[PDB]
Order: sequence, then C-alpha cells, then structure tokens
Amino acid sequence: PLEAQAWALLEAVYDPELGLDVVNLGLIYDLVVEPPRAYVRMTLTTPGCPLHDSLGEAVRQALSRLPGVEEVEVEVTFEPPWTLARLSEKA
Amino acid sequence: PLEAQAWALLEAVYDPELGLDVVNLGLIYDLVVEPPRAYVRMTLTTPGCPLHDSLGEAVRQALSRLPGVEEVEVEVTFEPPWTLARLSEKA
Repeated sequence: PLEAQAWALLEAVYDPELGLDVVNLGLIYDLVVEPPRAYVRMTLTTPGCPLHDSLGEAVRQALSRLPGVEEVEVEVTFEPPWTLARLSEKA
Repeated sequence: PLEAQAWALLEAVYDPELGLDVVNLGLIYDLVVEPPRAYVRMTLTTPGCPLHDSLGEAVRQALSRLPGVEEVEVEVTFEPPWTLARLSEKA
C-alpha cells in the first residue's frame, strides 16, 4: 500500500532541467518502503555531483511524507548511467 | 517549444556508417535547450575518439539553428556504450 503511495509522491517530484517528474524520467532505480525505513537508489540526468543535490533532497522530502517512515536513505548513483532511453511512454 | 524544434533538427542529422539520423539511431542521450544555452550528451556507434568528430560537429551545427541559442555544448561519451538495441522502432 505504501509502495503505491510512494510512487505517487515521487511522480510529483519534478526535475527542472527536463520539466518532467523523476519517475517518468526514469531516474528512480530502486525503491523499498519498509517502515520505519524507506530506501531509494536514483540517478541524475547529467554526470557529476552537484554542489547541492536538490533533486535528491526533493525525493527524500517526498518519501518522508509517508506515514511511519522515520528514516529515508537516498543513494545517488551513476551506475548505470542515465540516458533518455529511460523515459516512460508517457514522458 | 524549442525542445520539439531541436528534435526535428537532430532528426535531420545523419550518420554515414549507418545511413540513419542520430535520433532514430539512439545516439542522443540527453538534450536540454534553455536559451541562451543548449546542451546535448551523445555517443558514437563505435568505440574510440575519431581524429575529427564530424558527427558531433554536425549535431552542434544543427542545434545552433535554434533561435536564441548562443552557446551549444556537445558532450560525447561512451557511458553507456551504444549498441543497435538503441535503434527506434522506425529505424
């Protein structure tokens, strides 16, 4: 139940450079919600670590909206590296 | 607006070895058009850096045709490495 709610929350988190949400952009690589923990592995649309990972922060915030989730681990990785081929049909 | 125009321009940029355009070939990994800047991350069909990156140059030229784009950054990468699995249905 929380898994579906989690996806809806992420679908509302938008990436400024592409004007699309992180889910339809294909940036979410793994998502596990098991109270009191939530884990998400995601990537960014361009290589390199930004000075402020605001997108990762937005994803963390969204997941924290879930009831009973006291710890949200957001791991940002470039493996595998992202490309537009990961866009969903809707995107 | 410019995003759709950008794609059309790239769809007219052809790769000699395969006889197909860079878009349907799946060589474009990321595309961001935000005047006065345009950024594109792409790859080539074979490993290695060529003496003259003619295809990369053709992509840069195509994007420069967009109104208000005074700077076009074309990044050529091999991550992830390209294969024919990236061809579009049309291709």
